[PDB]
Amino acid sequence: MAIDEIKSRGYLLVGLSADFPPFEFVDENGNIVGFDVDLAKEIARRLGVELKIVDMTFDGLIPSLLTKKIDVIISGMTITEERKKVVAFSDPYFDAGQVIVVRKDSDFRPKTYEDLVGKTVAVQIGTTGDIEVSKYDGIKVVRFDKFTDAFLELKRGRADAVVLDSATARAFVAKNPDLVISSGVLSSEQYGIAVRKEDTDLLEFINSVLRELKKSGKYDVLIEKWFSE
Ligand SMILES: NC(=[NH2+])NCCC[C@H](N)C(=O)O
Repeated sequence: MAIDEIKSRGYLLVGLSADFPPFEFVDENGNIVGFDVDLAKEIARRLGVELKIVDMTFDGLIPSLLTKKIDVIISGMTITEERKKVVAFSDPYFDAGQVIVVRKDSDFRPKTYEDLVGKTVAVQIGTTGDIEVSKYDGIKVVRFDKFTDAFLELKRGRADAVVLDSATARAFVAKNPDLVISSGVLSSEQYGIAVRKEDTDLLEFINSVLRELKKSGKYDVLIEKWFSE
């Protein structure tokens, strides 16, 4: 069983892409930290095992999970019907939606995806933001592995906008006063922890930890920890 494999090796293998503050990011000490890293530590601790974070490209997470290189994905991942075809998700643990970020020193203030037609828009490959902008034939989409590359591209004027999730948009804009979020929230997404569909033992265990975190007040402590910059 899944729990048995974890306990046999002595550590939980968690996949994520650490370019997504405040969920998983590289801090001033060069350490991977964040809200999701803390969720990962709670799950591992409650299993009686150590934690191993496996950092990788975002679009590699699902295939890493299906190919059994990781036990679980905790990486700011939106629950979607398409992804539910191939993995299972925990109870939702956060709400977000896509927003559009542009340079402040420009007249351009897009409010919808249709406002991006005729523009060049940077996205992280494989995300819900990529999926949505990709629907609009007149958007010139530039896809990146890391949001740090997408913001560099935006800041230097090579792209007109970046489309990404609300909370991480706000985290990036807080550090970049040359940027602004021009749109409201364009989707209604929830984050989930992804596990293989056959690993219902692990899934149930993760749901129990989530429910306990909320009941105990520790979830609100974690929110305060990561959303009070
Ligand atoms: N750690 C990350 N880069 N996460 C990107 C998540 C973006 C979006 N919520 C999605 O599931 O597509």
